[PDB]
Amino acid sequence: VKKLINSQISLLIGKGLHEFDSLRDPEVNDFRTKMRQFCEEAAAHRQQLGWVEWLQYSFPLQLEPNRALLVNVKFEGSEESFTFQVSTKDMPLALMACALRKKATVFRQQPEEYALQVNGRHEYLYGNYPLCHFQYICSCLHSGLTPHLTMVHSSSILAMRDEQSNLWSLEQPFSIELIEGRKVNAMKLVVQAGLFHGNEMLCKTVSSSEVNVCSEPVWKQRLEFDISVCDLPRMARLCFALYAVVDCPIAWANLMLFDYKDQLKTGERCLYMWPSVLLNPAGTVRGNPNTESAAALVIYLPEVAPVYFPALEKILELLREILERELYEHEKDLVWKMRHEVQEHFPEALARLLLVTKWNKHEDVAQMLYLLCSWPELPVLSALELLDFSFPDCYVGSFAIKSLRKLTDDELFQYLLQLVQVLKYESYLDCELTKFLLGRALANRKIGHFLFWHLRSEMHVPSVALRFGLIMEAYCRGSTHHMKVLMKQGEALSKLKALNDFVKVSSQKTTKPQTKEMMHMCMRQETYMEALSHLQSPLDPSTLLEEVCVEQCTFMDSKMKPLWIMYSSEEAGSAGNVGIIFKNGDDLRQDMLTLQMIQLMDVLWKQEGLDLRMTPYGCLPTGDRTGLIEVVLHSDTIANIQLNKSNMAATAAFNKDALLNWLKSKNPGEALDRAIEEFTLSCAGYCVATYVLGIGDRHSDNIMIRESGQLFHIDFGHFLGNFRVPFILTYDFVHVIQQGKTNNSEKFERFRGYCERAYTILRRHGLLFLHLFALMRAAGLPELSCSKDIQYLKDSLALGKTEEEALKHFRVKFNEALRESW
Ligand SMILES: Cc1ccccc1-n1c(Cn2cnc3c(N)ncnc32)nc2cccc(C)c2c1=O
Repeated sequence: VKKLINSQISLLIGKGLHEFDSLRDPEVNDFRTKMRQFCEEAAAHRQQLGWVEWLQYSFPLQLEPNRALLVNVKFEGSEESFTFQVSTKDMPLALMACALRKKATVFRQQPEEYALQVNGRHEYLYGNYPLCHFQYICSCLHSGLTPHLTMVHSSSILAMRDEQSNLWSLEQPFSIELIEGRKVNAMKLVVQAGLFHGNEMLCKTVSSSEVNVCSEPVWKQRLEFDISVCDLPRMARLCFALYAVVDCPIAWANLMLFDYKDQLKTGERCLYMWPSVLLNPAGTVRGNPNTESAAALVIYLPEVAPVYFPALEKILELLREILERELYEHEKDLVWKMRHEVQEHFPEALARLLLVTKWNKHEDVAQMLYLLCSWPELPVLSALELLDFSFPDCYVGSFAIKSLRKLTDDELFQYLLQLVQVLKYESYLDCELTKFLLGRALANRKIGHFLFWHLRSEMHVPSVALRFGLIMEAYCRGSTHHMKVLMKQGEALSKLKALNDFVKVSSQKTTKPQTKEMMHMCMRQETYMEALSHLQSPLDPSTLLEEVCVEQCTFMDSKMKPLWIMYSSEEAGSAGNVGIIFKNGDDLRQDMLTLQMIQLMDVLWKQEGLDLRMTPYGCLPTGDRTGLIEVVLHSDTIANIQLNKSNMAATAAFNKDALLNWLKSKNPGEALDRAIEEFTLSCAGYCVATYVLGIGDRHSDNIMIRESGQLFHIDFGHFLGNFRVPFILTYDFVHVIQQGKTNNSEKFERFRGYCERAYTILRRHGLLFLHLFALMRAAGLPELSCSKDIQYLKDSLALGKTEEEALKHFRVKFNEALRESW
């Protein structure tokens, strides 16, 4: 059985576990055994949870960041139901009390013994929360749909739980010998080497002598650094670049000077080099796995004496306010001078003090660290800044994790993408962040779900495959059941890839109806019907994908030929009707980031009572240029609508009326007012989001509208002004906001108010977007490469201004945009 699990994991993670063994690496081995131990103890804890705690683990509450309403309620084992009237103020308990008295009366004759499932979804209502605090009940209001709920007993919940069972002495200057290498080029070769602590060099870089491109190179040269060996901090990182010169970069390679066991490295090392984009401090500290083809540099670390980094107990043994809200040297001197005053009176300015300490002097690092061990815990926002590559010391990293533990699950979920990216920064396999992520994943199935997929989606990238593979393995040890749920998802995705490939080939040799009918026959094979049906959605594990509806599946006969895959569920009713888009050929990372940031804006806006009626649909990279997009049904593109086709109800005298006619046709009579407002609200949201993010190239083809009037955006390709993008007001949208009229300053200025409110709210969390984007630099995204991209966000949110000035500025941008509209 242990054999079966091992092969299932291998298949799941896309890496054979045998590959871990073959490395004969003590660090990997230690990583695997400790992290197995921890994950198994988590599983143990879980299988004895109380039933409400179980639900909390498996179906975490979906909450929003008097009024009468109707709700249909039924019981698990019978199709008879009752439509109640309740208040949006009532708790689930009262609703459950109603349903039980109703059951008692029909059957002719304890609320606490139950939870309420949302029909056909893995979503549950429970706890002391008025129904409208639940996303599901609150959402049902706006659509006007009747909530459909199922009473589920504690014995039924516990059956689910049950079924899911499993030193200071050395003063001589640092030096290495560069022995030789084995590369390819056109000219002389040179090797540049530097020691770094984060972004900052600990001393000047040092270089080789020029040697001809012929070789198989041989250097035999000693490179000595302007830094004392006793001054090397724990996280010292030695960085190499190899290049050609008459500047023609070839390869790079980094290593920690200390290994994972606190020992200073000696003696000889062969460095399998990564092919180039000169010095790459942020690049991984492990060698290129393609040892067959990679360039390799052999160096010698000198046996300075075993010398371990000194322990904490030995470490522990050893005018201002103005600037404190980039700094000159004297200014730096004052911050350091007043470090105690920083701890006592400005604890949230920790990062700035860290950025002034001389990490290249051990006495000073000791002074800094001594204060850090007594330092008060910081707000979440501050902890996120401290995960930046600028702060590699694992005492700081420990400190940061420590302050990060107060993240709610919802917040953790919100920042998860970024935290995963920071793993790529890690100096060693076993690290606090990994342990933290795994623990939270093991405690929350939703967290566990997305952590899995964030890692899986990168297994094709050699610099991270080892790390991410080891983490996924450990997770699987902690949940055998969830592993099988995820295999089912990976099996569906393998089949979608094969189906997409077929469609791509077929569509070149034949017409769209011809390929569609062929697609359907492919899908109706037993192997496909089975693999594609009865799974949890990768986009949202609480959405169940029941029977694939073949007749409604199709593809876009253009570009990457993405697939449109529909599902239905009797048990979920109208809510069981959901679709996914499978796409293979495009990097989906940028789309996901963009959509998560828009979703963040919506959260922050809602936290201040502003609902801009946004459409935060799922987008999830799953593999090499592969992932899923959540279908928003009942929506069309502006371009399609603007095609202004005759023989329809939207057909107009003038093209500018097309969009309003379509809205009218979807929202008869009294419904029209509301659709126009939904349009106005979402328009303001998306106009502010795309402006703040620098998302240009917006046109009728990549904007959609729902039949409610909610506007939204698709196919994000370019952000942060990678084509300074102006604020955009489109005539046709302005035309709808103004209810069809040539002038309607009342409606248009209400619309301006929305934009201004949305914009000023985002400014107040300006720092949150900055720390998040900063962490994202670890992704490798080409439009998120350097300072210039971060700076885009500063200029968009006008952070260095008072709210008064920034608003003034935003207004000219807005006014300039109304001018551009005809
Ligand atoms: C639904 C639609 C209307 C007008 C123009 C394009 C599309 N559309 C779209 C537009 N679109 C992009 N993201 C969307 C999304 N998340 N929900 C609904 N439509 C979306 N996407 C497709 C993806 C795969 C396969 C197909 C056939 C489509 C597709 O037809």
